[PDB]
Amino acid sequence: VLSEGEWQLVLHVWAKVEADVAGHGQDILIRLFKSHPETLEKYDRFKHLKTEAEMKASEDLKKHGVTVLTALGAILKKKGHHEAELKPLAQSHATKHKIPIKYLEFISEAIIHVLHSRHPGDFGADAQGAMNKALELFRKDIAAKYKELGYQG
Ligand code: HEM
Repeated sequence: VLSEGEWQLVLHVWAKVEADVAGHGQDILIRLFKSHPETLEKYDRFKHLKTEAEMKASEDLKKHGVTVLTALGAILKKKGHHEAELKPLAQSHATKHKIPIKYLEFISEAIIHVLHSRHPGDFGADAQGAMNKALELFRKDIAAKYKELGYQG
């Protein structure tokens, strides 16, 4: 469970993300693909992208990044009270896209990397720790929902 102070640190940096959702989304997905190429090879929609420049130029990838961060932001704003938001996400990701928890760890890493790269003055040790807890809670709760659906991700 996160303290109220921890949630406030999470939402403080998230407001910075929201100043340019598309840009952050692109950077996060590109970082994910670079750091864990196996993730991209799983996304049929995007696996044709060969270079970083191609990734940045893709309107489709940019739109997707906004979809991803919008869903995550909606979850974070509930400060743990996120069952109604998390359930549909677990449903598609367990049964349609088949995304193991390890891949959610990878994207969590990319999120933290990009937030630190862009907002170091608002993303120091304590804020990083809080965001890490928030993403940990997200992954824990989604794993439980995965199992309820019969997926051992
Ligand atoms: C922060 C974690 C994530 C969030 C919030 C998120 C969110 C979303 C949302 C909102 C959608 C569109 C609706 C849906 O199908 O559920 C989506 C689609 C999808 N996600 Fe995720 N996702 C996350 C992580 C991942 C990871 C790590 C992968 C792959 C390694 C992945 C693979 C996919 C795929 C393949 C689609 C379908 C894309 C398409 O063809 O349109 N997701 N995701």
